[PDB]
Amino acid sequence: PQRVRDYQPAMLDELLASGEVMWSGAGQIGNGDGWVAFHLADTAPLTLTHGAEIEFTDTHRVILETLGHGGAYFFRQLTDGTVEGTAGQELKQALWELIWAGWVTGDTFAPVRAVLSGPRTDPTVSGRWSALPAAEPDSTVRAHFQAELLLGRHGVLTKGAVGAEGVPGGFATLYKVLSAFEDAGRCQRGYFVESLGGAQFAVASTVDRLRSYLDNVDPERPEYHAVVLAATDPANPYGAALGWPTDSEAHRPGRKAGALVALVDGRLVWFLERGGRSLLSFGADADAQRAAAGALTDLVSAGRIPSLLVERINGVAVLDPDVDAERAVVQDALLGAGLSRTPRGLRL
Amino acid sequence: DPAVVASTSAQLQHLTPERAARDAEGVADLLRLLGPLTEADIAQRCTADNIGAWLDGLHAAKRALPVTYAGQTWWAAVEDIGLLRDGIGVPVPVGVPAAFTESASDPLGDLIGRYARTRGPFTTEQTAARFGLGVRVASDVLSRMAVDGRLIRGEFDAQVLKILRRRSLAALRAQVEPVSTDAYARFLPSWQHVGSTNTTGVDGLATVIEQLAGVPIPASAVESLVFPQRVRDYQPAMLDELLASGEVMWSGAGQIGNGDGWVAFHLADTAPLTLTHGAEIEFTDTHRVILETLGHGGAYFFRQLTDGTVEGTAGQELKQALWELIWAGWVTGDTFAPVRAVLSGPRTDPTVSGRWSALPAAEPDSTVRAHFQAELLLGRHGVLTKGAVGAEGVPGGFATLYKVLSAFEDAGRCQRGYFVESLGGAQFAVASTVDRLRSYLDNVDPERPEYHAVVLAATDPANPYGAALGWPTDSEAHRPGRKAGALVALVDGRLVWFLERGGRSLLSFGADADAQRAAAGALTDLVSAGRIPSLLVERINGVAVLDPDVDAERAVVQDALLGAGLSRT
Repeated sequence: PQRVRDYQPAMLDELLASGEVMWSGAGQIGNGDGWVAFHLADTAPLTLTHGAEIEFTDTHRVILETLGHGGAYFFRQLTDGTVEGTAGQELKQALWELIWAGWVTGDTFAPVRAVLSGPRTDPTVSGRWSALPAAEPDSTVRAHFQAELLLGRHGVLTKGAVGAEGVPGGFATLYKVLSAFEDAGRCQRGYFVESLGGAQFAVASTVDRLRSYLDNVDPERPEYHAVVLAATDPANPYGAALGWPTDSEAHRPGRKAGALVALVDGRLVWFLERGGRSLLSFGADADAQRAAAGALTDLVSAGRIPSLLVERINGVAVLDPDVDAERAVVQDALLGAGLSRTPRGLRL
Repeated sequence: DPAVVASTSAQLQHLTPERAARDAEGVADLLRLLGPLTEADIAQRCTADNIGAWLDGLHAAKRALPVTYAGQTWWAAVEDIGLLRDGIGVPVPVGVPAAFTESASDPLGDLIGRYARTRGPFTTEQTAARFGLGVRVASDVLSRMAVDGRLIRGEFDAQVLKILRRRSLAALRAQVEPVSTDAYARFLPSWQHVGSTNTTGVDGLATVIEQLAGVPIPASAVESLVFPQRVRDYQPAMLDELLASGEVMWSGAGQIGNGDGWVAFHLADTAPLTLTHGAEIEFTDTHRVILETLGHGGAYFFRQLTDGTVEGTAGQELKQALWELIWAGWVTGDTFAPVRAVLSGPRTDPTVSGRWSALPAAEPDSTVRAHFQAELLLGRHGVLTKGAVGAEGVPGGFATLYKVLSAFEDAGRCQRGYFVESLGGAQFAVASTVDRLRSYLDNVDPERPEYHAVVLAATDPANPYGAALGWPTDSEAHRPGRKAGALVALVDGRLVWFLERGGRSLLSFGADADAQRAAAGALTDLVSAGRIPSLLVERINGVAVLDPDVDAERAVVQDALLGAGLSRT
């Protein structure tokens, strides 16, 4: 909903059913949270990964061997004469374990919208469940497509982003294949971003676009554009290419699920951790926190994120008389943006 | 009082021309409600002549089963046969998943209780005679459950006792039976369009404001709790369309704090009547200035009031000098953007945006004002009562109002009957609505409640409590009232909860079983739609237990907050 100015969830299921995209989740988190990976249907076998390995009990084999030589099925037609009473709960728990490993795929995004809704016909398993096309075996073609895709996703492909991204053979194999590109000419092969200090292949056209945004040599007041981002969506250079600012010698943030990095004017001022309850101001500067706070407030008020009423910092969490300067600016910022103060120390 | 006993017992027993099973499935309900019955007894309850076919078809469909426990054969519903099996009766051999449980708390006693729930006066030996094991067992259960109030020694049926006591009352006086208090509190909301889907659009809101003319509502409650519930699809532009069109005209009356205030919408056709008088505060010079230029004028923007400078403390002192006049009730904005801003608090300049018009002169107190007020009051409440006149401001008190209402009754525009049970005894209303009031009447059946929760702001006129009914108990320190920003949640006529503010205490007041689930659900629906200005919080909940440990009274309250979700606890 951030990069598609108007997004009503019924806009997504319109694609999934049409047959142009494939969801194929491929990683499980806790309970009721996963790693989904939207592929395109034209070239699905390329961007897909090999199926994970699991225990493979017998009921799993029952779910397969029927989806295998067939197109797709409903939940009920997976097996015969089993009701939701006793065999259902074992069949379902066998299913949602088979999908997070990545062997079956819903024909729409309706179930996962529910498995997040928390335990409260059943909505958890509704649409048609299809066996998933086997990922293309690693070859030269897979390599070229992955390299071109990465170049399309990131602006300037670095040694960093290939690290956070999961590609076989490490950055060493890409540099071998991208050199073949640079020879043919589809890539610039210029030192574009300085601190990366490597070989950023990028593309001929992107550099012309990248050369803008270059800070003007004369002094000027900053623009203060605040853009809040989920800590693990590819439009987040930190943790992948730029690396984190080295602060809080022991306590370190990362690309954890559910965390928020709120970077304004490129530099990251804050970091939320696990939905509130931790704020990680990194070398704050006054009136920049104002912009990030405005960002967070418009976000919570638009409803994209569950409200944050729980706040702490590194160790100075709430009303410490030992109050520091760096903890002060955070407070003066959050109160000014209108965020509530001292509703309670805890929450059940 | 013997005569009315036969009639009610007839109605209880589903043994009248009305209330007679007229279909095949219709009897099964009658059978599970009245308990097992002999077929010949079913025949006189049904409207058909041949009842054997219905029963045997039901049995083949396994909806009701034959029974032969006593000499006479009877027909119990399959839901009771699994329980009746604990008695002398024998269950069916064929597998029936309805008989998953065989023994209840006490099966042989409970069937006696349901038996008495339908009958009136009865004798102990008669209970066992129709269906009973031993006479000693009969006198046991009677002295049993005496603490539970079941089977009180009414004449020889505790819930029936109250019904007959009521109905036997108002037999000497030629009056129909009064309506229950809970029924009235179920009636007053829908009598003002709350939850109704008829009312919508601009016409709907011009209908609502009609009957809510005189009352003052907190500015934060308006258009968040009181209007968006009546008008099914409320958009804050609509109320701006009325106000600008010259059709209604808000006029504040007293402020509660820095932000919120009382704002009381008048209809424009008859404003001079439902207008109160000025607040009679002390007047400095700048106030005389504002009231001068607005004196002979129709409206003026903020700037034109004090030609000169309006910026800085020279003019900013005039802003605060004006927003003092408005809350007093002398000037009103030609729209509802200012008051929409005042409640928003600080971060041109809003809060003086629209035109500011002097207010039409309040009608000098007279008979025609008394007449109009006595007319209007009957529109807001179903049945005017000596109570409601109290909580509402009336410049003559109930004493002088009651007099002109007598002229109304003698003219024939209102019936002086005794309509609601608990209340004073000289309440009355218009004739047409009494019919509507006669619905919602609790039928004399052991029926399970509907659990249709509803949530109102405490100052909302739809809240009967404190107006006519009166607060049910102040047995301890914490007292509830009609303070601003307080919510009153009520599943049926009786209220279960109360909130003092979005984060303040909560009153478990009723402590009823399983009703708190629906009430918490309704609170959740409001919070989700965004109606409540905040998300709900409760720290001082209960008696101010604060939930450090579990108490016996609160037991279900927490588990209910888990039921809705306790988005904050």
